[PDB]
Amino acid sequence: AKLETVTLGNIGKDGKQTLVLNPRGVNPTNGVASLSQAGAVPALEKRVTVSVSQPSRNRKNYKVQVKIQNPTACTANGSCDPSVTRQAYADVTFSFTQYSTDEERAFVRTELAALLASPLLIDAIDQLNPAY
Amino acid sequence: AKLETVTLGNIGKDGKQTLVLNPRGVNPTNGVASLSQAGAVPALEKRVTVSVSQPSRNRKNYKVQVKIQNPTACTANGSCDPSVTRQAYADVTFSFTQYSTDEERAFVRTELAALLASPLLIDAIDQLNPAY
Amino acid sequence: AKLETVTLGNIGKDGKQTLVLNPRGVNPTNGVASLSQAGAVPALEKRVTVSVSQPSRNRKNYKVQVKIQNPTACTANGSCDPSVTRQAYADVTFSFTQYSTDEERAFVRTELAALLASPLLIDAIDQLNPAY
Amino acid sequence: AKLETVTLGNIGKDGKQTLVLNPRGVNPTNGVASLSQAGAVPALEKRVTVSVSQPSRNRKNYKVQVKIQNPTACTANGSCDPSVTRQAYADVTFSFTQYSTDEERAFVRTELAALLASPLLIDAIDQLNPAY
Amino acid sequence: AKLETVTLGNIGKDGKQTLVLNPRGVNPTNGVASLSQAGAVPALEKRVTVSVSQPSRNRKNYKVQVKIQNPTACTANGSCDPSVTRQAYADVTFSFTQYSTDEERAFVRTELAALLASPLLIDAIDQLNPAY
Amino acid sequence: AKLETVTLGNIGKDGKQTLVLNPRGVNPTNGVASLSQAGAVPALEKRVTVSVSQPSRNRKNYKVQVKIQNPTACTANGSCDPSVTRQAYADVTFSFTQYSTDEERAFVRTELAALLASPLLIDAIDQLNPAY
Repeated sequence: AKLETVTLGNIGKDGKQTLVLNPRGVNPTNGVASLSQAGAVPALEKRVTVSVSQPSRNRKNYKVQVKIQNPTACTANGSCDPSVTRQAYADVTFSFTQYSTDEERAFVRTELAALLASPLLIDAIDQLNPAY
Repeated sequence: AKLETVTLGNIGKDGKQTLVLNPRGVNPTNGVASLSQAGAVPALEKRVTVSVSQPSRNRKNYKVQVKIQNPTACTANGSCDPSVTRQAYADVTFSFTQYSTDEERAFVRTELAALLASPLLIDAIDQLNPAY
Repeated sequence: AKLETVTLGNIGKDGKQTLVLNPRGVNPTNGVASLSQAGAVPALEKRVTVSVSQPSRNRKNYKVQVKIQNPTACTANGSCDPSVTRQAYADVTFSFTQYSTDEERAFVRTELAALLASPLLIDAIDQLNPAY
Repeated sequence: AKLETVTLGNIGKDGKQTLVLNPRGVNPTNGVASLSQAGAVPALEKRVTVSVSQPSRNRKNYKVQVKIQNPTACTANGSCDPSVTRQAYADVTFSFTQYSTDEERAFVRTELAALLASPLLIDAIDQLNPAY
Repeated sequence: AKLETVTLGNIGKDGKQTLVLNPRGVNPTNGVASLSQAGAVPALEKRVTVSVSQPSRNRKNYKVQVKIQNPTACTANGSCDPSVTRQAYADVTFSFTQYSTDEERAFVRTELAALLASPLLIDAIDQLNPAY
Repeated sequence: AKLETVTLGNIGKDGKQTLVLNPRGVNPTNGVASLSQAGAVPALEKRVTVSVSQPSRNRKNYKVQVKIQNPTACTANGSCDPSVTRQAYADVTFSFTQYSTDEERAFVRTELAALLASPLLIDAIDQLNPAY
């Protein structure tokens, strides 16, 4: 769709946070859309990127992929410009066949959304302990 | 957490569907837990897999990855039994720092859950048209 | 112009058919806008694509090209996912001079549309017999 | 069909122009039909060429291709015999499957004729601005 | 933002002119978008080009540049086809630091926008006499 | 014209700011006039520079160029005197032919002035979004 200003609500550990994301355009060389967290500094802000690809010479399957990049900063030692100390990464990859149905696509989409909130993935992500 | 029988609700194109995935145990060689929707034939059934890796000697980053595999079948292309005709793939990969905070991790978790429901990603996944 | 939903009417062998083509966005890498007849499966759908390129360092000629791709399917023996058996292709290529006049361009444009309806081109395309 | 004298009406940017094209024979070496703008001079005249080909050693499909070439002249540069300053080019190529149906063929034919009159292709050809 | 058709009003020496500029696409090699006022002959028409940067490995500091190229031609010399004799050129280059805030950025913009209308720059651009 | 004290109004992101730039003389070696916004510390202050050409024997094409340099500083790191951390750069270059007309020159001038306020440049400069 249009690269609008998206606002994700009910986010965070508590679920009472929000995150505002203004559009950042596409990259006409990479063919990848990007948008960034509504923050002052481009270096400090989190970003997410979405891309869809037509089939080609490698494989003739459709593939869409989103990336997330959330850095964090410190102020006490540089006391002037906060610098990034560590980052947090996220990357998905969807791949459907040329004969994939519309419903097949949405099912895998909400399955991931619901799978991101299941008790199993809570300790898999936040406490980082596997299924046992 | 514990490998119980997870049931995802509010799933599908409509958003009023459900998918049940009973546990199938862990694979202590691959280090991947796996669980699948209970189906007759092993090839036909839906499946998802979760895995976490501690920082080894090669790379000192934490990495957790979940995969989704939804096949589709037909009862009339092979005029006796059902054959798998097409596939649908999904897999995410998160990677946080050794000094990463607990809340940072959950933020990337709910951000992806909400990002999978934003109007923009609907057309990226369901209609497969980039942001324009 | 703007990437609108284009609808060609009074189309077909009889000339009393219609074809609806919704926009599907642009591809900033290929430099091609594309739009397709709205269908469930991407492989089944009809498609048309328009592209213009300005004269660069390679060649100092203007060139605009539209492609047409109409597949056909079968609902039998598979009766689950219809498969595309054969296709029908169309591709034009216009190239005018950098100093070409506005009127020159439209004349070649309406000439092609009118030439597509001349008695001669009907039997060249529909009856597949050369001029003899 | 027969190589008759075709006359395209309702032509040009204005839309109330006409163009008369007498038959010009075929090219018995290239196997391509040709016909030319009704006028005194062979160099000055606009021309179009139509060709249909049976399947052979390269590919076992069918291909029909028409070209349009409209040059333009000036009298003052040589004040005696007008010389061509620039040209205007048009080239289509249709290719249907060996198993193609009659109705499919005309459908791709009228689609291009109607596509040549849709607002979108007007600004792509006359103002040379892509779909946006 | 998105490449729409922008129309500048209150323009020119008089201040009672207007200029309409349709989009002309991107250059995936140069990474620069371009758009031009719709004119009869492509050579005579005005055009302007916009380009920004994105986070890569070479330089993380941003640079944005817009170019203006307004040519003019003469017709009465050969009564064949008017030729472009001279142009008028303009290019800006903004470059902000990686840690630059949005509010800082707009200030440099409106400073330049207002500076283009200040009495001092009036005589530097229109009358071509220096500040002394 | 003469280097007076220029004051730009209706400036900034909001459009409700103003910027005063007092003259700071000419550069008799570089042949470039310069003037700057009167600020406390000379490094922190904004500045702009204007330069043209004059009739000499080397090349007979005129060139006028304006540059903008708006830096920004941070004070809290050395707890003594703020240092400049980042700048914002802008430079245009106009170049008209020896036979250029007065009216042609203003056209390129107001086109650039209006083009910096067009929706296309809105995301190109402030949001650093390409035309796509």
